[PDB]
Amino acid sequence: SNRLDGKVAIITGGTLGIGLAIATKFVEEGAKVMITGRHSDVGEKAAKSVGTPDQIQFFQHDSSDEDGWTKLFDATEKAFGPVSTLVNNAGIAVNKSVEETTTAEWRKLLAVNLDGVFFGTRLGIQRMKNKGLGASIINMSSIEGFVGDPSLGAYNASKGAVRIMSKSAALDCALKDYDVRVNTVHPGYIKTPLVDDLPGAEEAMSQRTKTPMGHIGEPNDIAYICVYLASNESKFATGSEFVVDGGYTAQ
Amino acid sequence: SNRLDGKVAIITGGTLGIGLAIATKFVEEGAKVMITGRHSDVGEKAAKSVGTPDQIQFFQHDSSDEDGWTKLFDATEKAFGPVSTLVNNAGIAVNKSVEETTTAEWRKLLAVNLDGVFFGTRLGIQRMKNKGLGASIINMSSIEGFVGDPSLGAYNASKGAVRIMSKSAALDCALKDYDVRVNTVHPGYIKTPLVDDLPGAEEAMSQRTKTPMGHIGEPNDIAYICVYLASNESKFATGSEFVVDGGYTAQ
Amino acid sequence: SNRLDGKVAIITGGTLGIGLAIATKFVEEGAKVMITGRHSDVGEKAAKSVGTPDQIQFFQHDSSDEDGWTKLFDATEKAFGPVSTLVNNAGIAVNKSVEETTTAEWRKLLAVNLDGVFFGTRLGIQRMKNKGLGASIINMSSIEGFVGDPSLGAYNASKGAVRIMSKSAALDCALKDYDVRVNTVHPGYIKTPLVDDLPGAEEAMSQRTKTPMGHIGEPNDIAYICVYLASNESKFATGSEFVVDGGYTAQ
Amino acid sequence: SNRLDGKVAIITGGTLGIGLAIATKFVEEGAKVMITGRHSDVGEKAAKSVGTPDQIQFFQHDSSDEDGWTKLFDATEKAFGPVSTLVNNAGIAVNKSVEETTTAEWRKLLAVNLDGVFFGTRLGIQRMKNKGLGASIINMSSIEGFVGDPSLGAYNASKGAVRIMSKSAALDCALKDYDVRVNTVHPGYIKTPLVDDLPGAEEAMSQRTKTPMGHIGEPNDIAYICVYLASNESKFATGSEFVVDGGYTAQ
Ligand SMILES: NC(=O)c1ccc[n+]([C@@H]2O[C@H](COP(=O)([O-])OP(=O)(O)OC[C@H]3O[C@@H](n4cnc5c(N)ncnc54)[C@H](OP(=O)(O)O)[C@@H]3O)[C@@H](O)[C@H]2O)c1
Ligand SMILES: NC(=O)c1ccc[n+]([C@@H]2O[C@H](COP(=O)([O-])OP(=O)(O)OC[C@H]3O[C@@H](n4cnc5c(N)ncnc54)[C@H](OP(=O)(O)O)[C@@H]3O)[C@@H](O)[C@H]2O)c1
Ligand SMILES: NC(=O)c1ccc[n+]([C@@H]2O[C@H](COP(=O)([O-])OP(=O)(O)OC[C@H]3O[C@@H](n4cnc5c(N)ncnc54)[C@H](OP(=O)(O)O)[C@@H]3O)[C@@H](O)[C@H]2O)c1
Ligand SMILES: NC(=O)c1ccc[n+]([C@@H]2O[C@H](COP(=O)([O-])OP(=O)(O)OC[C@H]3O[C@@H](n4cnc5c(N)ncnc54)[C@H](OP(=O)(O)O)[C@@H]3O)[C@@H](O)[C@H]2O)c1
Ligand SMILES: CC(=O)c1ccccc1
Ligand SMILES: CC(=O)c1ccccc1
Ligand SMILES: CC(=O)c1ccccc1
Ligand SMILES: CC(=O)c1ccccc1
Ligand SMILES: [Mg+2]
Ligand SMILES: [Mg+2]
Repeated sequence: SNRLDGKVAIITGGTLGIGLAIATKFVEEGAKVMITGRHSDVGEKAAKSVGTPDQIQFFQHDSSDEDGWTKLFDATEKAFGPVSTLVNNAGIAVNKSVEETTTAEWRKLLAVNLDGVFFGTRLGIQRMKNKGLGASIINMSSIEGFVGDPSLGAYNASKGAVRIMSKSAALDCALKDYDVRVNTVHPGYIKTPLVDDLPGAEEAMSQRTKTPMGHIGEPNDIAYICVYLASNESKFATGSEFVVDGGYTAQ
Repeated sequence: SNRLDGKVAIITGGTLGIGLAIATKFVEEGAKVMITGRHSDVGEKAAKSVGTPDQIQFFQHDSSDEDGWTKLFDATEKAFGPVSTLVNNAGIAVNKSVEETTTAEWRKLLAVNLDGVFFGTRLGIQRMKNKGLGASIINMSSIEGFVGDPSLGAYNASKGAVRIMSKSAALDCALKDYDVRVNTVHPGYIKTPLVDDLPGAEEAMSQRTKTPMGHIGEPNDIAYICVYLASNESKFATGSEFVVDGGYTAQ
Repeated sequence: SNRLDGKVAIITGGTLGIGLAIATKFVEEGAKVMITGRHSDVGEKAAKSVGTPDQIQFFQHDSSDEDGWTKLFDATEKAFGPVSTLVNNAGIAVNKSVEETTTAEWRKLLAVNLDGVFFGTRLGIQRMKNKGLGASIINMSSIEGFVGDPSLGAYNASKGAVRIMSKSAALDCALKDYDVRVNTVHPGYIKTPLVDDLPGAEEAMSQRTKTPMGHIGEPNDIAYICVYLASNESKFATGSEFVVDGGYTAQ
Repeated sequence: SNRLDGKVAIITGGTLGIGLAIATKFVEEGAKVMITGRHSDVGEKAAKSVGTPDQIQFFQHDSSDEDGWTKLFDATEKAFGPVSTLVNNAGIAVNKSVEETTTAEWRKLLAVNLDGVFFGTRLGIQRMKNKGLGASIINMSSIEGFVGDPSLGAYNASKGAVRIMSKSAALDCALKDYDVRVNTVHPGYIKTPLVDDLPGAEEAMSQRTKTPMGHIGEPNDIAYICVYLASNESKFATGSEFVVDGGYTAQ
């Protein structure tokens, strides 16, 4: 209760799964939220499922769309006032090794997972700095930003990039007294409707050689660390990686 | 409010500084707390300053005292019921390089910072496992568990040890379905009365080449990440390192 | 002497600085080498300065040029036989924070430092696998793949990407018994003619708060770790990061 | 050939396995070597198997024996002249979780793996500094200094300690211009006669979920990285971790 009072958050890919849970908990803690997603059908439903338009709205946007980022920030401020909090959560995966990744696949994934995060972080710093907002940028950077996976080559590239680019941004903001923190969150495997739609995926993810807890997480596991990072409770945390993975990376 | 309802926590070195702030926020969130420290004068005052004996008590103990750990767990359970949460926060520092560390200094520091954490973690697992408590062991492992400092040789050894020993414990608990999580917290420099008593220390800690934010933290910065880790909000986090350092390790 | 007997290496950006030193030591250890660079004037001079055409040749290529990679591998094999070793060393830097990076700057840097490394790694795996060559791909991934720098935002992104993408590739090659290893090398600051051309740069790099050794490295420092990684001496090393930085990242 | 000309090395636990291979390659590269071990029977045989007494000798010593360290350095200097190189390789393992580790087991393992490395590093700095030797201390710090293992609790503690204590020492030596480098080497699983004596161990170590290469290493894999680190080739490497693990930590 009240942990995000006054905050105004953008959550990319906020209409499903992890992003939707982050949105839900943000609203519960007093934030106003603009969620984005590619599909209006899904997105309007999602916003209404969380709260009323005075609490949460949807904005249709592909995070790779540089011009759309400007429109997104403007729409959010029009609805809720100046943005304090950005969660760069939108992302896609290609299930290919580096060897077998086509250049089109490479470019498509990087456009969302790397360029999109860059566009959001860059614009967020510019729009959120020097306003006394306790501003916070939270970049979703995966266990695949720490360890490789033989069949996630491009995804690994994107997540390693987000991990270290976020430190750069954190440092510049800190050094310049911008009142903007930047941190990364690194989920392990999380149960969502999309995982449920892939037969055997959860079971394979839950083997002890993968996730030592013997089961996978759930979207609220990621929501709660994001509440901490968005809140003023984490005012001394910047440039750091927050891993919530069931032990995946500990072995 | 209510984030630690029902929890029963031991916080070593809980009478001062970081430990005291962790205790204060734990009580505010509904936990019952036993704080430890070496000095009864300080410790009884500290407990009363936070709350009444039904909320928080003091137990005099040096964390290097193996036999005392058993007495501490027994006293805490007698007061509050079964322990769910342990914060291994007690620690000391020697301001010597490896080269200049005497063997007595080495042994003294390791007894508190390494043996003490081992004793607490080992006993905590045994006493807290398999009780449906949502048990959590939080080990204080420092930015000096990630980077070296030329004048903190023994301290660095102890903090690196705690960092990786905690992963071992996390994994065993996960694999055995013990319902015990183990994580480490890594503060950067934090302002306390002890720092205030060392002329020039805060200023040197606050130079941008040390802490990019240009100032040091405060005890509640560490309290809030500990609330998260003690709570069931972090039920999928185990074997991980949580850094709150003002950017120190990001550069 | 003889540590790279029989090896055939491509070194991108091999006409200057670090790349040139890697080429020089590779030839001294018995490898045949194709160096690349953008400028024929510089590149032909460089090759001849190291050895004769039976030892080392130049191929003009921008590592962002996907089609040129195919031509480079074909030219190298025509000259020297099947390629065993690839050093993805070509890279550029933009001296901008994330906030101040233009999209053109972002795309330009990623094209060389990320796409180029992807193109080389992908093609290298395909061309070098399953030939009994003891093949090795060495990706230059910087101290800026571990820590952020407030004025190297895009560079940090690229180096973090290379760091983790290389692990993916390493794992797939290992799991598939391809006889290809992939590792990253992370130089700290190294003295080159280009550094000498920036007044004050070496001095600033040599301050103890930057490089604890109080001076910067020299190109052969990076050459020697690359000899190790190219050689069969390192046949059990894959997916790892090799840092040669004067202590930069240790504090 | 000649890569360690003039060097004088102490290798603890040099009579078997990894240590013996390091000794063998050191002698081949021109170093004079004193190997240590607990058992004279084994140690004298081992030294003679590598070379003549003008190249390599044995000194009986338990690395936990603080007073014996002084005698070891004196004996080595008497035989070969001033010591330039120390490899802290002696170590033991206890196959217990943190939960199940007895205090006696804890103390025994730490005495060898942590105190012994401290004693050697401390004395090495004192004896090797400021002599123009290109001195190098190489501390064996394991993949178990990066990741936990549920049944290696005390071992993990010791290896994490060595990892970060070595950075402290590296930094102090660098900052004080001591001409001493300190680095850590982190083997994955390596085939030795002792591994061969444990039925099924190699096979379990070689499963892809453990070592992605599908086989384990051999002692010379660790010898060759130690040659690099002992040599002047690595004069800009200090405070760093060198992992040779078949991909174990990359996933
Ligand atoms: N859940 C897991 O099993 C798991 C495990 C490891 C890492 N992760 C990472 O964690 C992040 C969040 O996961 P999730 O569960 O929310 O994802 P999800 O349930 O798998 O659904 C995919 C998400 O990606 C977003 N997205 C993809 N392309 C987009 C685009 N062009 N523009 C805007 N949004 C786009 C979608 O946003 P919209 O629905 O709003 O259109 C959607 O929410 C992901 O980026 C993923 O890489 C997830
Ligand atoms: N605050 C900082 O500037 C800073 C920076 C980096 C890391 N840290 C680490 O964070 C941890 C918490 O810091 P802090 O601010 O609470 O410490 P502090 O204000 O500096 O005071 C020292 C603390 O160490 C505890 N302690 C030392 N020996 C003990 C023993 N034998 N038995 C029980 N307790 C013992 C004391 O416990 P009692 O008072 O209860 O007797 C006391 O709370 C420390 O372990 C420290 O290593 C602190
Ligand atoms: N030296 C340092 O101070 C330092 C410090 C940290 C990291 N690094 C990294 O280490 C790597 C090697 O450094 P260095 O000293 O060799 O570089 P350098 O002396 O600074 O010269 C720049 C190099 O980048 C290469 N390059 C840039 N764009 C290229 C392109 N489009 N196609 C082919 N080559 C291109 C050039 O190759 P050609 O000359 O052949 O055209 C040239 O060798 C660099 O990638 C750099 O990011 C260097
Ligand atoms: N080989 C592996 O499967 C493996 C895997 C991961 C990590 N490691 C680590 O790598 C290091 C080297 O392995 P290794 O193969 O040489 O060991 P090993 O073949 O398993 O034999 C044990 C070694 O430990 C040394 N040792 C134990 N206690 C000692 C003491 N009190 N004083 C002096 N030496 C002592 C012995 O030295 P002496 O024989 O001279 O008496 C012996 O060489 C070890 O410390 C180990 O922790 C090994
Ligand atoms: C971990 C991850 O990003 C992923 C993506 C698609 C399918 C399975 C896993
Ligand atoms: C960082 C730390 O532990 C310390 C301890 C004593 C004095 C100054 C710093
Ligand atoms: C470290 C690095 O890449 C760099 C590049 C250009 C100028 C100064 C440093
Ligand atoms: C990895 C390691 O140290 C070990 C020790 C004893 C038995 C098996 C493994
Ligand atoms: Mg792993
Ligand atoms: Mg640093």
